[PDB]
Amino acid sequence: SGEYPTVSEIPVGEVRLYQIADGVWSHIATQSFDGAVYPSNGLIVRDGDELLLIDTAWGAKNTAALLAEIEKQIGLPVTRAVSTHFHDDRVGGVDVLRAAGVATYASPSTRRLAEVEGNEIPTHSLEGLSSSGDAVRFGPVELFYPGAAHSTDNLVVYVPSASVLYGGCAIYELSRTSAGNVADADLAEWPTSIERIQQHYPEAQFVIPGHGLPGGLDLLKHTTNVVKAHTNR
Ligand SMILES: [Zn+2]
Ligand SMILES: [Zn+2]
Ligand SMILES: [Zn+2]
Repeated sequence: SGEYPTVSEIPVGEVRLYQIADGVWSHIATQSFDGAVYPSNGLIVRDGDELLLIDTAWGAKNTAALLAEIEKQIGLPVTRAVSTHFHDDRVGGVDVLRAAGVATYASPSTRRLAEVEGNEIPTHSLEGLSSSGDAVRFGPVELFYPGAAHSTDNLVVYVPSASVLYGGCAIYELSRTSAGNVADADLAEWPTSIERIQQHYPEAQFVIPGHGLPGGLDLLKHTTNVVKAHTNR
């Protein structure tokens, strides 16, 4: 609760946690590219007496700090992590997680793409997500493959107990009014994929983008608007 952490509050290589609801936090880290600093969010979901992590904190150093920060602020073991797509902001740091005894998971689609890209590859495979609209339970969350959007493999994560939808990088914060990196995106399918998310999680109360400030379900329509504008450039 209180003010959501921004790059302001986060020195290079450090991580802040933010409690969204009982037993649900986001993690916020920063990375430089092209002379600008960007924030990046992931999720932490309490799983009985242990923790499920969604996404790395974008690199080995940040990910080591994330674990130290969890160890300091929450004090429960991270037993499993899921990466929501193959790019380095989601899997960069997987080796760090693995060395700390976290079981790292991604879909076969993400694992294959990470391999092709020369990125870190989560060890464990998540079955049953290969077709658009597929959902699978994973402890205290549901994993959902809405179809291609920011990437062909992107997953979204819902915490049914707290009504928290984590859209990852397929969903943009309201402040982002122009598309980010779309090299790997399927612009043609992105709005349909968003429509699947909307139809599957109409009860979501909190929506967390890959980057920047949380909001509500309006972030889905906002993303659609931004992607369509880019499509029509
Ligand atoms: Zn990406
Ligand atoms: Zn294992
Ligand atoms: Zn991202």
